[PDB]
Amino acid sequence: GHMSLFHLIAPSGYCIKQHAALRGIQRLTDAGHQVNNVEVIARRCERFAGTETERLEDLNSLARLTTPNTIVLAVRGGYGASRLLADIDWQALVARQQHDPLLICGHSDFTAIQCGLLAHGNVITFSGPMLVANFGADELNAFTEHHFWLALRNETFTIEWQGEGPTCRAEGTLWGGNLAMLISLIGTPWMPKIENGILVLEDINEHPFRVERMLLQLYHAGILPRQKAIILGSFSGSTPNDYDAGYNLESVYAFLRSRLSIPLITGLDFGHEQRTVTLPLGAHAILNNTREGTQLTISGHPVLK
Amino acid sequence: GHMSLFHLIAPSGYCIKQHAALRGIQRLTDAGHQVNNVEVIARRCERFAGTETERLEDLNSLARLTTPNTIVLAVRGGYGASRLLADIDWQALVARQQHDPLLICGHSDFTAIQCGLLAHGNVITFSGPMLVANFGADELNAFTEHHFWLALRNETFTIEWQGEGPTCRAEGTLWGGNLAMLISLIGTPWMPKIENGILVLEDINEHPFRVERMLLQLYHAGILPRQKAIILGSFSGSTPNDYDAGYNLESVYAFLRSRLSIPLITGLDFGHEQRTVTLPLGAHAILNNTREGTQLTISGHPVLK
Ligand SMILES: [Mg+2]
Ligand SMILES: [Mg+2]
Repeated sequence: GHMSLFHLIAPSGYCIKQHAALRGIQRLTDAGHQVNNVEVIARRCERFAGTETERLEDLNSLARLTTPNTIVLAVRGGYGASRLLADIDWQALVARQQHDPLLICGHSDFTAIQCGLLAHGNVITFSGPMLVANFGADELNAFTEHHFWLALRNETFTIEWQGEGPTCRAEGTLWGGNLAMLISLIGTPWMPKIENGILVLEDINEHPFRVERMLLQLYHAGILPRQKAIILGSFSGSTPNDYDAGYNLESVYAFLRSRLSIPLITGLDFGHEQRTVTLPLGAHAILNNTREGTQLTISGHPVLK
Repeated sequence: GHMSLFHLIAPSGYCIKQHAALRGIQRLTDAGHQVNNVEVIARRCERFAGTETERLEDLNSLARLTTPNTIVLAVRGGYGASRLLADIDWQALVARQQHDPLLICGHSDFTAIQCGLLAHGNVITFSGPMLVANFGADELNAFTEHHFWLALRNETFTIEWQGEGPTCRAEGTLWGGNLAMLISLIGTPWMPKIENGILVLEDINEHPFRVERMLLQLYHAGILPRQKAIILGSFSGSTPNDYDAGYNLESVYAFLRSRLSIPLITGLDFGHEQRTVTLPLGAHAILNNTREGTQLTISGHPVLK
């Protein structure tokens, strides 16, 4: 059916949840997949998944990786990608992806690498599950599993959900990912300058006020109002404390909405929850929000042949 | 001696520590100071110190505030200044500060307003103590008290400390403040574009990896290497967790140092600890680090006559 090759990379934090990574590896292999580069799991340097040299070579070595239909799977997030950005051989990776592209998938910290690929070569990659959090969870979430294989196997596919926002249609380049990581790139060479897009954002363990602060920066930098639509994903561990006294994500949505002339849709399952979709960053998307529900139709990404 | 007028403003979070604000007011008044605009203490709207309208007018009303030698004192930080930035009458405030300037002092969230004043009119303001955290603490810290009145009363003054870094001399415009707030302005109209400066940074309850992430953005955006020197202040609530496995502020300093050709000095008491200096943002500074210690000589700011 869809037995595949996965190739691990670990540009970010040390894998503390050794149990969960080996559980993810075993689950993939029990399903008939094969996993290369399993040695990245053991690697450690302080809080990083190996030395600057080793994490860097995980990425730069992808230019020589030639097996057909290889899924490159980030192990986990944390911190560490930001240290690598200046030393990544962006041209060589962009060149590699022009023919028989690797199918590169991860989320969180990995956003920054995905962003730099976009900035340098419009190279499409997948914001979606990673080895430890998703494949290595106690149960593999079926929604996430479905949506991963849905994107990677179908040249055109549709996601749907009961989103909140105006009834609207919008079309443009799908981009975004982890909000904090996108913010961390403003002003740098790896910030994608995508206008007229569909920008999708999520985050984890950011209090609402921080989420607002970040969205407002994207607003004030002129990024939000240049898009066709904004979609908000999951904002995990973002419940009010006492001091908030009614201030919550709803307030954040209201505050940004009062400044935007373009639609903002919320409620997509995307980011760090056990339910996440897989979004090909740099692909084409058509957003349609009606009274019956929301759809996002995506095309242009590379798929398993 | 130096009995003065203070005028409160509250652009940020609701004052939950009512006890501490009234304690700060009482301490100032027991010393012979007078405090106006004491009604801002009661104000509340969700997590903010009043409605958008009310917090905004705290700032815009400063243009009509004409008493000689008025110290405008921010009550507290939190979140809220970012919501105001687009609606502040920057020109009117810049114009006000051209003659008989208000002496405006605060830290934390207030950084963003201080930044916008710099960006629009090179208007000097003071990164230093606020009503609740500093004047309203159980004891008024003598180091902080001394350094506050030191800056406000002396046209030229010198701070000294046992800083760590290369032996060096550097000269240029003093700028910076709260690191997270400075980051939140990158790409926006309120980011100061100060080259050849002395950039001083601090923060609170940011883990080291976040501190690094922010410093690296300032590095990758081209801001750090355009300065003459970088000074790091207090980084409060920034001790490692278990996962860090040796990763700490020292690592952060090392990592940035390996990328910078300009000196980076650490160890200044500046920011959120009970000991903080008061730095006039936009003033002229001469940094001198020798084997005996570090000095920073500052001039050009407005003072009490
Ligand atoms: Mg709107
Ligand atoms: Mg250096």
